[PDB]
Order: sequence, then C-alpha cells, then structure tokens
Amino acid sequence: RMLPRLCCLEKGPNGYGFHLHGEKGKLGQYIRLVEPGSPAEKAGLLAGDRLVEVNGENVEKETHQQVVSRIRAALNAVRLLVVDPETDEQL
Repeated sequence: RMLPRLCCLEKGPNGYGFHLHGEKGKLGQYIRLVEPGSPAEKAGLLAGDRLVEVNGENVEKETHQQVVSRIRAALNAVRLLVVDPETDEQL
C-alpha cells in the first residue's frame, strides 16, 4: 500500500475543521469529512484517512472520545499521522 503521512494543522477561526468516526469492523478512528477551506484541508487531510497518531501518540486502539480530546486540547496546532484510503473499487 502506501506509507503513513504526517499532516500538520494550524488551528483556525472555527477550529481544525474535520470530523471523526469509527469504521465497521475496525478499532480506530477515521476522518468522516473534511470541511472545505479548513486547516484540515490546507494540511492535506482527506475523508477516509485512518488516524495512527495524534501529536506523536498512537491512537489506533483509543476510543472516539479519547482521540477527540487529544485534538481539542491541542489549542494551536496538531500533528496527525494518517494512512490514506485505498481501494480497488472504481465507481
């Protein structure tokens, strides 16, 4: 597949601008939606990204609330190590 990727977000006027949720059959958190014009978009985050680390801490087995709190408490910037979505399904 492809290597994990680091996205460095600078918090903006309304926050970071993305949403998290779990996935069917999986343990971790994934990006549900990236808001247009957001710091998340500017840093290259994509819907479907799997979160591996938040500010250098592994979050692969943490709960939705635990991951969200690590991000909400990062008041200025947050580093997200992610694995981009892949698929062989072309619609």
